[PDB]
Amino acid sequence: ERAGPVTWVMMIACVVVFIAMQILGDQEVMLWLAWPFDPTLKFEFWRYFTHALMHFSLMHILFNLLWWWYLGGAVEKRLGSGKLIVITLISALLSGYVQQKFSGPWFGGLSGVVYALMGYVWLRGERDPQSGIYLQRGLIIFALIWIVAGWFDLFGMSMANGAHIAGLAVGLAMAFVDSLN
Ligand SMILES: CCCCCCCCCO[C@@H]1O[C@H](CO)[C@@H](O)[C@H](O)[C@H]1O
Ligand SMILES: CCCCCCCCCO[C@@H]1O[C@H](CO)[C@@H](O)[C@H](O)[C@H]1O
Repeated sequence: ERAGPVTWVMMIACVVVFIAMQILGDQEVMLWLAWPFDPTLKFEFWRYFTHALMHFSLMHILFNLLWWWYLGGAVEKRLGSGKLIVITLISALLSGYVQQKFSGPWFGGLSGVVYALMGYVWLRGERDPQSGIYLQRGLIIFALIWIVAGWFDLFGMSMANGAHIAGLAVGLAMAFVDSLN
């Protein structure tokens, strides 16, 4: 069993963008992919999403993609590519929105999407075991350690706590809806 198409293409894209950032510099890439940072860019619609593709350190991309691979992979395999697409688009938009509102447009990465996937997978498993989707006890512990790392600035993730809460809320809400149905 291997990662599905959405899980795989997201990982490829983040690596390619990370390479571009090392070659050209972070700023050069942000100029093109960042959330709109000037009114002249407000209708460059890719920017409301592409911020999620940028990472700012090895640790940032490593841990984001490990969680994405594991949690996104599981969602895609058990629940379908469509499910993963929607969790990803909604969490990237809302977490990105909240991030720019409080801290400005210069940010990036998949950490908001990961918070959504953590909340989704955990809650789905706690409310609906028969779904086949759940967050293993042991992995709950390491998810919490990753969360704490970002929460208390022990580990730089680009995004702020409120933005991460927004991502988490999306995952929890979708898991809640899916557990009812
Ligand atoms: C602390 C970092 C978070 C924990 C990282 C655990 C990663 C486990 C990934 O396993 C892989 O998942 C793929 C997608 O589901 C499967 O296709 C594949 O068969 C399986 O080998
Ligand atoms: C700093 C990184 C620490 C990561 C150390 C390895 C963690 C072990 C997790 O194993 C993974 O558990 C999943 C749930 O059972 C399986 O789906 C998957 O196949 C398996 O690979």
